[PDB]
Amino acid sequence: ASDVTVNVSAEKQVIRGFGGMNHPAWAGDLTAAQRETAFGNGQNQLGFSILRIHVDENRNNWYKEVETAKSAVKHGAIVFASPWNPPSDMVETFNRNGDTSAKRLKYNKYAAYAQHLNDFVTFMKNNGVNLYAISVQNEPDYAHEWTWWTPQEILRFMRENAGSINARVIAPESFQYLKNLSDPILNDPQALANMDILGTHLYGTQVSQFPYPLFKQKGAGKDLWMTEVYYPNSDTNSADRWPEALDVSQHIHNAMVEGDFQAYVWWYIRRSYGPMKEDGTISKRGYNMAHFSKFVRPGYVRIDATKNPNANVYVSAYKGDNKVVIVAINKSNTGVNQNFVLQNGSASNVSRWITSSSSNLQPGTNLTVSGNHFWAHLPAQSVTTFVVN
Ligand SMILES: O=C(O)[C@H]1O[C@H](O)[C@H](O)[C@@H](O)[C@@H]1O
Ligand SMILES: N[C@H](Cc1c[nH]c[nH+]1)C(=O)O
Repeated sequence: ASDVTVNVSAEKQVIRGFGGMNHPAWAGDLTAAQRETAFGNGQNQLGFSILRIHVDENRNNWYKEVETAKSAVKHGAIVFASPWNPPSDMVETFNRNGDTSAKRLKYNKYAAYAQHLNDFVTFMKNNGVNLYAISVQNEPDYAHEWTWWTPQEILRFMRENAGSINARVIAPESFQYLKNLSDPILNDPQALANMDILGTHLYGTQVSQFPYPLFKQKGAGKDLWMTEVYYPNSDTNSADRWPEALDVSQHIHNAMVEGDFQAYVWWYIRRSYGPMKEDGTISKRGYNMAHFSKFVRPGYVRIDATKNPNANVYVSAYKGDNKVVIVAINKSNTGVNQNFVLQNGSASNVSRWITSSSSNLQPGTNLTVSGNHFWAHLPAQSVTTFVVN
């Protein structure tokens, strides 16, 4: 096999959190019990530390977001918001390559759109939810069923109107991390100054497209968030399939390590293909997320670790709060013995949780670190989260 070397001193991105979407209008609100399951970090709870909500088109609907958002804040979660459409009175039809049903924001309602976003921020404040951030537009480059924005229109808004929104601003939320939508923001000093978080989705995105050299070059002091996805699919009642659900944790691993993302946010929280089943229990996909969310808390910084030490073995590591967390995924049908070497860190005890066939985030045997390393076995088709004290 191999060593896995974990360098406690080689710091990467600061983690903001993991979570999912709540959408009362389309999916139905979480119940009081489901809120606890979603945002508490006790036994059989997801420990989600981010909640995404939508900015409704009609401002009389806004009240519907309050209850679940207050519950998230109550649990320590940050809340952010994404809009699908501006209010109808701000929307026009136009000719987007032959298509004439296509909708966009009216060139004279940009200021009015910003004010609508600001008013939503103020509304949530008054109901006791300090929004961490707000998005310009969800998926402006795949808006068949909502509102299109071109790179240049996005640019104009970012230069001109984003500065007026009294919160952190997320842009542009491309459906597939298409760099063309985000490149103009990065190359423009004024629009860049009004961007606080570069947000993206990863639908159809290949792992070779996860990295972003231009962001590394220009995005100093800016966050990078993965604001929506489901993976590997939305097949009905798929959320317990094993070993398929193990793809979720592999996906998060890739976003963390290849994409350097600071937030990872699933689509609908409760859903037959989601982290939480319609009966209110955590699915195998949910336990794959929990292997991060419950242990990599906000403020933790990713650290360097041998990322692929064996065929089908994937490792990422994080530190925070006198702990080092290691997430080790085995996608093979062979159990592997792994030696974990800790550089620049003293440690004694290691606890662990395993998800595998017939076990959900279930405690394994404690291990001892002696001479800066410890051996541990990674079962076939499993994800283990180690916590090093
Ligand atoms: O992880 C496990 O269960 C076991 O496998 C490792 O290979 C290690 O050598 C053992 O000491 C440990 O108890
Ligand atoms: N508490 C810090 C790291 C941290 C954890 N959570 C936020 N910050 C430390 O290790 O001293």
